Amino acid sequence: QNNDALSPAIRRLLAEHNLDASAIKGTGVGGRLTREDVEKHLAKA
Repeated sequence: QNNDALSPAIRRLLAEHNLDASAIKGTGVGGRLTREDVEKHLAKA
């Protein structure tokens, strides 16, 4: 029913910047994490 909030690309990206999706908010289909949320989280970090 509810797909995984973490995506393959987002995971690699997150691990790259030592970030965690937990700190990032997902605005995808159902509230999942998106490249926009990851890149945005770093823009302020």
